[PDB]
Amino acid sequence: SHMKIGIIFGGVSEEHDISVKSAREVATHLGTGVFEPFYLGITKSGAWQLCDGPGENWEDGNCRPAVLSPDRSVHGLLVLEQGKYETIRLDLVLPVLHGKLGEDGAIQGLLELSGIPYVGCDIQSSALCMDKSLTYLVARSAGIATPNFWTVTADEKIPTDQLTYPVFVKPARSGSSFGVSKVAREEDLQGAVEAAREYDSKVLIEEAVIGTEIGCAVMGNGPELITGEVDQITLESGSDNSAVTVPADISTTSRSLVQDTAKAVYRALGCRGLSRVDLFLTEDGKVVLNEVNTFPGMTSYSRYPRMMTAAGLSRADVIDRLVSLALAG
Amino acid sequence: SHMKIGIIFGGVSEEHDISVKSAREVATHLGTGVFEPFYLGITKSGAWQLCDGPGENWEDGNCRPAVLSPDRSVHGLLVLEQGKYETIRLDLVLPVLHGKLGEDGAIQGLLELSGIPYVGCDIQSSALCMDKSLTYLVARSAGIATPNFWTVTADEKIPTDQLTYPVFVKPARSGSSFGVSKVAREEDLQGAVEAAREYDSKVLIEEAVIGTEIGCAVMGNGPELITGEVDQITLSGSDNSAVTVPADISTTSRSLVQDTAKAVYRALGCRGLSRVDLFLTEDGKVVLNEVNTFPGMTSYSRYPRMMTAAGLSRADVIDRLVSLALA
Ligand SMILES: Nc1ncnc2c1ncn2[C@@H]1O[C@H](COP(=O)(O)OP(=O)(O)OP(=O)(O)O)[C@@H](O)[C@H]1O
Ligand SMILES: Nc1ncnc2c1ncn2[C@@H]1O[C@H](COP(=O)(O)OP(=O)(O)OP(=O)(O)O)[C@@H](O)[C@H]1O
Ligand SMILES: [Mg+2]
Ligand SMILES: [Mg+2]
Ligand SMILES: [Mg+2]
Ligand SMILES: [Mg+2]
Repeated sequence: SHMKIGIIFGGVSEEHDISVKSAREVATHLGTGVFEPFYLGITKSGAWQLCDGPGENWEDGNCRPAVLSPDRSVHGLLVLEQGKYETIRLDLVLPVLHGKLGEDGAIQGLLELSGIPYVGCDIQSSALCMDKSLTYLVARSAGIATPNFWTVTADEKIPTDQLTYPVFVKPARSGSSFGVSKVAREEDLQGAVEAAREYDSKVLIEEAVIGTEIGCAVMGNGPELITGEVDQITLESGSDNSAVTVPADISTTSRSLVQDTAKAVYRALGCRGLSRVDLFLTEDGKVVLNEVNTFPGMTSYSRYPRMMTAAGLSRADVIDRLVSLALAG
Repeated sequence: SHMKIGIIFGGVSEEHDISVKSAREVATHLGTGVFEPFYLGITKSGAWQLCDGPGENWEDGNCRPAVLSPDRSVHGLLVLEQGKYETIRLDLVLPVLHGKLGEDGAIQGLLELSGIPYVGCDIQSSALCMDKSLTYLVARSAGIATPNFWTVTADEKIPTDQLTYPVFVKPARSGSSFGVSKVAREEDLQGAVEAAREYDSKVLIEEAVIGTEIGCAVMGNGPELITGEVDQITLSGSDNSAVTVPADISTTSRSLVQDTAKAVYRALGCRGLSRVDLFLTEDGKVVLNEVNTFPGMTSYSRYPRMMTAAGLSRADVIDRLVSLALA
């Protein structure tokens, strides 16, 4: 038998396009005798189709309508062709989705309704990590540092009185740097909030961290975790598209700290399967949390892969391991 | 035209039976002129069926298999009969599910995908309220009092040294009192925890709060919220308990109960509705119990009782929740 694996991609998200790239990379790294892939692509209009494989513009490729069903008796997909339907039972879903509705908890809700095993984090962990201000809330409770931040929903005024520049303004729930601006003067503040609301009605205001931006790639369920090599940001497209150095030029102590911290958060946040912890390392040598990326970019240029690979885990290894982790109980 | 409102009930949850009762109540109260309902029962085994309506063993009568589709082009149901299928567009979904898969973000997950509007709390607040320990995390930040709690997952050893008795052991994510115990002695502790793991691998341990058990029903989107009369558990879970409405408390205790309940709903980003359970210590202070995101709606339920006391008919409550979904 092969394992029929469901590979979802695309999605009604600002990161749709990256998603396609990540799914395209996945597809080239599932070896021959093991998987029988089903490429479920969600269009930017939220339409579901089963296609020949991710890439562009696969919508214009051979495409059958179909959906992941929430019915357990199906434990898979319905294929919808002109009034007639078929059912394909999957063994496992791999949700290669970034951003809104993908790392939100949205698809992890439909999945849990399916009872089908899946890769990556929970509804909970996904919710906690997409709202950066809940992540900070959790990280603090585990004794982990975080920016100093304020939160502003549609109904609240911005607390300018209280602010010390420079400042980072961001949607509370976005990624790949959509909506993020760096304000330095009061007057440039309202516009920044505005831009950020194009992406979330709830807006985050952060007091700027000084330090090097470090990134750690985590894998595992529960307590048993491994990390990749620690990366470092060197020298509008978000971090994942940034020039990095691997491994980061930092103390061996610094490195373990960075890693232990990443795992400590991953654990506190209840993460599962994988995540990419983003961190700050100040000159005093102390560590601050940025973000927890629960289903990080997996593109040929993405950070997490680069990080696992440098630690001796091939892309096919990572997928192998994520797969077994998803079926782990 | 009537309003196509899909009414989902049942669910693969310990609270299945209570959801069917809640659906049966709602069903009596959507009057003849406005709604054209669609009763989507999810069986105890997780099968999805369109039936004649909630209650008894609905699973016995006339159910056609169908699912709510995550596909935005459909904006409703697909009906699966004989290898053939039809699509029914929905204006709105009312998810009358309680507990696991119904208050924990799973159903809203499918919903959020589908683009259809829906009654009640979103994925993020549903999750934050399902896990009682997360609820406390949030509440404390909002400057609201909670119990002294500890948490234990299968890997971790319960911290016997820290604890003080009495103490309460409970699934971190459950309701209707499934798996809740009041442990007396260290000896009886391990048994409870196993009791509660019948329901959730992460277990929650609380130091016992002392005071009147006070309930508050909330309604609204954003900051513009209203409340029912405050209820009090006259001294098989909470919802089924002997209660008194309104609670026999000071006018100021009352203003503070509502104010507190509303502030928590705000802080947790609740929407549509929620029932907030509280503790009123003899000192006049208030400590959080639980936020129930889509509480019992049965004839004997607390939320309904609280709202009709404030002059909102069960029909009035359905009507409001709906517009609130479409706002
Ligand atoms: N508080 C802060 N202090 C210093 N720099 C910040 C702060 N917040 C954001 N930044 C900077 O701007 C970027 C903001 O992206 P952040 O990770 O916060 O949100 P994001 O949308 O998840 O972006 P990404 O997914 O690409 O990491 C960071 O990479 C960092 O360069
Ligand atoms: N820390 C505590 N101190 C005192 N009593 C508690 C404590 N925790 C729980 N209880 C009591 O035991 C029951 C626990 O129910 P709790 O709200 O904790 O979980 P639940 O399963 O959601 O119950 P329900 O949804 O029916 O309210 C409550 O009725 C309350 O009386
Ligand atoms: Mg991100
Ligand atoms: Mg980042
Ligand atoms: Mg409950
Ligand atoms: Mg309660």
